[PDB]
Amino acid sequence: SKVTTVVATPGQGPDRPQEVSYTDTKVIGNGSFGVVYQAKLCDSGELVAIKKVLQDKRFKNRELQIMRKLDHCNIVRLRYFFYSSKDEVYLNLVLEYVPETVYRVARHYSRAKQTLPVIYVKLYMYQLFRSLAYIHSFGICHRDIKPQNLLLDPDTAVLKLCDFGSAKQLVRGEPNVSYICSRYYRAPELIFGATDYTSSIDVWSAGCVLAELLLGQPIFPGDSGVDQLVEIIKVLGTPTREQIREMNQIKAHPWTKVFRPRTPPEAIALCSRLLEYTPTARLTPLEACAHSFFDELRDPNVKLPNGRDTPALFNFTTQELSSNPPLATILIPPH
Ligand SMILES: CC[C@@]1(c2ccccc2)C2=C(CC(C)(C)CC2=O)Nc2n[nH]cc21
Repeated sequence: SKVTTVVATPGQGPDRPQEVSYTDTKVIGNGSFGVVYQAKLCDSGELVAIKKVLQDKRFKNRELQIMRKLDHCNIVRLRYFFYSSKDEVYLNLVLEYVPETVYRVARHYSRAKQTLPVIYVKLYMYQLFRSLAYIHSFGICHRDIKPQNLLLDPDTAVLKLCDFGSAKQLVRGEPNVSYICSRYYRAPELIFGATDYTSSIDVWSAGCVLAELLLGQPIFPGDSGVDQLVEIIKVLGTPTREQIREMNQIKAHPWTKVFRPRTPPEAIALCSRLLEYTPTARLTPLEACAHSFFDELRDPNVKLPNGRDTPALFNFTTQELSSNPPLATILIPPH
C-alpha cells in the first residue's frame, strides 16, 4: 500500500540508525500527547505501535529517555524511534504491539457476570509487580498503573507493562505533580495534594488492580478527584491524624466482607498490605512478588489452563533483586 521509509535509531544501546520501512498505518487513540498509530514492519510483517509527539528541538523527551534505559520481558520494547516534520518537528516512538490488554480480557469475564480465575490473577499480578520492581530499581515511577496499560497475550499469559507517558524518575529533592494516575487507581496521598510521593503510589495502583480483578469492577469508582477519597473511606475507614501526616468520620468495613464469598485469604491479605494509607507500610513490588498468594506459581507442576507451560517467572536479574537480594531464596525455588 502506502510504504513510508524512515531512518530510525534503535531503542536498545549504541546510537546507530538504520533504514526501516512499514506500511499499514491506521490511526488508533488520541490525547494531549499526540496520536498513536498501528503499522506493519516490511522487514518481518510484525505489527508496531507508533506514538507521534510534538518535540521542542531544544528540550529532551522524558518518555524516550526512560524507555531507552529499559530491557525487561514484562515491559514494552521501544524498537525504534525517529524524527519527522511548518518548521515543526515530531518524535515518533515505534513500540512493540500486543493486541489484548488485561482490561479487555477482564471485561470479557465481567460481561458474562463471570470470574477471572485465580490462576490468571496470580499470573498477571505477579508479572506486574515484577515490572515495577525493575522500573523502581532505577527510581522510575510509572504513575499510571491500570489495566488498560497492561498488554497481555492470553495464549502465552505474558503481561507487559506499557505507556510510559506519565513515568518520571523521582528524586529526594524535587516536588512532583499530585494530579496524576487515572482517577480510580490514584493513591490517597495524591488526593491530599502531596508533592513528595514516592514509588509507593504504583503499589497502591497495583492494589487497586488486584481488587478489581477479584471483584469484576473497580473497587473505588469516584466522580471527581475529591469523591475518590470518599470512596476509599467507604472501605478503608477514615484515616487517623497520624496516617494523614504520613501522606501530607467513618468505621473500616472489613476486607473479607469486601469481596465475593469464595475468595482466597492469601489474596485478601495481600490486598490489605497494598491498600494501606501510610505509603511506607505498603509492600514493595519484590515483597509482593514473594507474597504467599503467588505460591501456586512456584509449584513445579503449575500449568496454564490451555495446557502450556507458564511464562518465565524466575529469570531475575541482579538489577531486579537490587532492593532486597535475600528474597532470591523465596522468589527462585529449587528449579
Ligand atoms: C497501538 C497502541 C496500543 C496501546 C497503547 C497504549 C495503551 C494500550 C494499548 C494498542 C494495543 C491494542 C489495543 C489495546 C486494542 C489498543 C491500543 O491502544 N496494543 C498495543 N501494543 N502496543 C501499543 C498498543
